[PDB]
Amino acid sequence: GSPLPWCPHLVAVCPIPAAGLDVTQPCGDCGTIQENWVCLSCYQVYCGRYINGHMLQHHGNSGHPLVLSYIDLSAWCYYCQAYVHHQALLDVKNIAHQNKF
Ligand SMILES: O=C(O)CCc1nc2ccccc2nc1OCc1ccccn1
Ligand SMILES: [Zn+2]
Ligand SMILES: [Zn+2]
Ligand SMILES: [Zn+2]
Repeated sequence: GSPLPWCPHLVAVCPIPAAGLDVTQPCGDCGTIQENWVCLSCYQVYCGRYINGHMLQHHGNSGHPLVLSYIDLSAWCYYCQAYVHHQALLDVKNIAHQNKF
């Protein structure tokens, strides 16, 4: 198995844009449609580590901790190096779910 039930970076999760989420939004750097994530601090979208690693780059240059997968709606913390699930993430996950499915 399960994600962590809490992490010390949940405090950095910011309010969801009224625009909502677009789970088909491409990577802001390379334009790939594959394995994208959305940053739960600034809501920029960048690709996963198995494509071009742009979300990892975003974490490195911003320090933003938590990102949500447009594949499976899991949330990853780059500081804790673990998946995290908590009530503080349910609204953003559900918005993504509604857009995706
Ligand atoms: O891709 C990112 O930038 C962050 C998420 C993530 N981090 C990793 C770090 C080291 C090894 C494998 C990883 N695999 C990762 O995500 C895999 C994945 C892909 C799709 C849905 C859920 N999880
Ligand atoms: Zn990319
Ligand atoms: Zn960010
Ligand atoms: Zn964390």
